[PDB]
Amino acid sequence: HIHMGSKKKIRLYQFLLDLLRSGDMKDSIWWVDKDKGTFQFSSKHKEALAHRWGIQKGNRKKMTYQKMARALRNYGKTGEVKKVKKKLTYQFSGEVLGRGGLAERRLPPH
Repeated sequence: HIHMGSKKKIRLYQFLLDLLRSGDMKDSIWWVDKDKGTFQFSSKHKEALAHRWGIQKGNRKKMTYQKMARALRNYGKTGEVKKVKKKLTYQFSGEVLGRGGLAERRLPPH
């Protein structure tokens, strides 16, 4: 939405870290712990956050909490975003906390 001067690529882990730092109010995702880098997802707003991204992507395809969770969990083996024993809590690695932006790299479908 809204025509842009240049094209950009983002993907799921980038969006949730960017969400807080965007200048929008941190209602859907908030910080647990500034040094640990645990972030807490708000229980009420899980569908709304996923729906906003889904309608940002387009009319045709839905995106929902499960669909996001299956994709989000899959980062854990690489270790960029790590799960906690509380499902709605993840913590983020040094590289993702340190640097934010855009990149293009190939990946298989989920």
